[PDB]
Amino acid sequence: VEFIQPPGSLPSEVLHLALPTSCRPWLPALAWYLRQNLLIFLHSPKYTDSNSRNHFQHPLPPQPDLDIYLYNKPGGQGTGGKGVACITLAFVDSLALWPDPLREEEFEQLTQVAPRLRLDVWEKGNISIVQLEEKLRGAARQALADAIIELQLLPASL
Repeated sequence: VEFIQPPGSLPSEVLHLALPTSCRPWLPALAWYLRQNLLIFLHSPKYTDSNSRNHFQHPLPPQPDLDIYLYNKPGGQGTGGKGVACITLAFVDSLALWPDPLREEEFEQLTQVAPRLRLDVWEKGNISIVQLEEKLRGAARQALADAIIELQLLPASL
């Protein structure tokens, strides 16, 4: 774990994601959706480690909970490289203190991407940070859309 993680230099440059303020009231639920929607190719930061020190270093205090994100190295035929990290992202300008319809033609306003979402990882080489950033943007947008469809469209009865 520490081979790819530079414990002194925690980040591999920062990544801040800006979310619409309209999603502020339901901040924690979104997190769960994110904590779900990210786990497509992301893998849990769990190993044969009966200690938090053996687990990947997390330069992000909890908002016992929380975890990090691990990405396997992509590549294969043609383009390739060695990429591994431990991303411990958080939302800041704290969801612990946290517990009319909208039109269609005026949509994409709530889906446009006021709490920011800071992200920092420990890069291990060939990562193509632009691809990871756009993947993060898309995943966050999908998770927010899922949370919206669950919060407001679902409870309506026929």
